[PDB]
Amino acid sequence: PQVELFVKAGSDGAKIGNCPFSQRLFMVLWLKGVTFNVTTVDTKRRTETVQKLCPGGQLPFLLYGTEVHTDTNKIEEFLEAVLCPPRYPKLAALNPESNTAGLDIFAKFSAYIKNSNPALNDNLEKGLLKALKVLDNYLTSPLPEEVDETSAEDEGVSQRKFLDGNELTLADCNLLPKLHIVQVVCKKYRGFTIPEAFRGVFRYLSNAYAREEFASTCPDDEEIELAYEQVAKALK
Repeated sequence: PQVELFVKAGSDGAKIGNCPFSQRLFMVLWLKGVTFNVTTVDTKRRTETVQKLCPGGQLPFLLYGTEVHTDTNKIEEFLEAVLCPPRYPKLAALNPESNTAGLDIFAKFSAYIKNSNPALNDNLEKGLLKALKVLDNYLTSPLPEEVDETSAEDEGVSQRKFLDGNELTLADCNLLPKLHIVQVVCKKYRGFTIPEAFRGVFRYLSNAYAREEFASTCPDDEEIELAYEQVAKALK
C-alpha cells in the first residue's frame, strides 16, 4: 500500500530543505521498515500533482494509499497506529517522560538566535544551556529497565544510548532533528557549541550520528545554515 511523504525542498528547489518536521517523519518511516518514498516540494514552483493532492499547501504531508494526511503530530500518530506488530515495530517510547525531556530546547534556541539585542545575549545563552542541562539530567538518570545495575566508578548513572532505552523511539524522531538545527546554526553564527561536559547529551548525539536513520535524513549543513541566515545575522 503506497506510502508517499512530501517534504519541503531546499535552495535548489530539489534537495531536502530545512524542516525538523520533514526529518522527523522521514525518520519514523525509515525506522518502521516500511517501503515508502519521498518527494521534495519547491513551494515556489508546485507541481500540478501536489496542488491536486494537497490544495491547502501544508508541508510535510503524507499520501497513504489514496488519502492525504497533514499535521506532523497527527501523521506520526497515524503511522504508529497503522504500521504495527508483527509486521512493523512499535516505536512509541515506554516511559512517558522520554516524550517530554528536551522539548523546550528548540524555543530557547529560537529566542537565542533571533535576538539582535546584545544586552540579552548572555541571558538567552544561559537559558539555552539550562534547557540542555535538563535534557542531560534525563539522559543520565537510570530508566526502570536499568534498575539496580551499576559500575562502581559510575553508580546511579545511565548507560543507555537513546532517550527511552537502547532503541530509537518516536521521542528521538521528534527531538533529534531539532537538536541538529540547534547545533548547526549556533556553531555557524554564535560561536556556540553544546558543552562536551553534558556527557549525557554528548553520548546521545554521538550515538544518533552513528545511526543511518538520523544521519541520512539530515538536510545538508548548508541548507540549515541558509535557512537561518536572515534571522541569525541580525545580532551585531
